[PDB]
Amino acid sequence: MERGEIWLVSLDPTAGHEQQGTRPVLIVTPAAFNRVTRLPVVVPVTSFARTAGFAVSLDGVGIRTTGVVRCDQPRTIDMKARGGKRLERVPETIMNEVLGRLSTILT
Amino acid sequence: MERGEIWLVSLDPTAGHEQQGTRPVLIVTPAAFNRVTRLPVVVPVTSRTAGFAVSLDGVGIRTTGVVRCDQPRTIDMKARGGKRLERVPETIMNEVLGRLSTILT
Repeated sequence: MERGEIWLVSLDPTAGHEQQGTRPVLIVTPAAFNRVTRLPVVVPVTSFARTAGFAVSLDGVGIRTTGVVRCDQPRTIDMKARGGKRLERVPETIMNEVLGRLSTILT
Repeated sequence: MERGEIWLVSLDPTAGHEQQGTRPVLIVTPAAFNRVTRLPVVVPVTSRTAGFAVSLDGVGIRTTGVVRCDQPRTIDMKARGGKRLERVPETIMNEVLGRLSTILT
């Protein structure tokens, strides 16, 4: 599993304001990391918006998944245990914008 | 809720190899972010620094073990009933950010 892939996966159960539901998530970590840990770091996709703050729009880039990437909510998940399913990849431009947002808070 | 604080909190329920239990976690995101979102990003503490694991030892921290810088998670600290324990020295926080940052390389 590569950085930049969108996977459909259940994030439940959750507490409080935590992002809920089965939804697309974007893989942040690279293949080697994902292979060794079996615990990729992902950010969730939620619902035609413009990029603003931690929310990066997926509109107009040629992919099937719609909405925005919530770069403020990274989570380490056991994709295999949760039964995630690979959907597609995002263009490197989107991935780099996401990495840029995460860089402001995880470094 | 500041970057560098260790809080004791229930992480459950989680799946598979994800960390579980009620354990110490280290807050990675800054106070303003934590206030606005109510959803700090934390890395868990589990029982020498090696790879993504940063040792808490030798620097006056009461919490023992290693910080798993490879396992960030966004949690609602308040909803889970987290309790603030202590704050790590900046040297430790800088080592943690150093390792954590590499997930973005």
